[PDB]
Amino acid sequence: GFEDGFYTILHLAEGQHPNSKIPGGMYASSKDGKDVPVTAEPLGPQSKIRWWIARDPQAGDDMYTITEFRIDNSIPGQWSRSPVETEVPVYLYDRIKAEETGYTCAWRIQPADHGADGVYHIVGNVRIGSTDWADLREEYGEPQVYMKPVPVIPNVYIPRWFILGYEE
Repeated sequence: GFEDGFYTILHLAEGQHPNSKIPGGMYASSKDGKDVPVTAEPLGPQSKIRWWIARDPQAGDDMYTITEFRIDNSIPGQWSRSPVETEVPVYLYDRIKAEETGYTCAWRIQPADHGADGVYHIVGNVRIGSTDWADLREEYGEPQVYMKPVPVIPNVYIPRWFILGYEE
């Protein structure tokens, strides 16, 4: 499946062209740091929008971790969420914080029912009749990655992202 690597993760609104030229694309970002929700920002010389995504075999089949890039000597945080609640933020937690809170850091990264290459859903909790999908909302005047519950029925737009690796 999905290859381990160093990626950018671009939020895609319905109808948005992944390769679009109009500015404004918002990428998931670690700029707010550990212990708070993951936010988003556009391209810039001081952006923090690269993530190391790797398979985590111990978490199960097809599961991955999504870990921030750092240049210091601290343990990097990872996308983390409640394994029971929906409509909650995705937090950037290191493993000791994730263990303390009981949060899960395991994600599925599944290609959209035929959408373009690079277009994926980032899947959280799956329940009968409703699955949580990572998406972007505005909270307190700022972008925030969070878990949106959406039933998998015809015509509804399931949240997705354009995930591009380091090399073309």
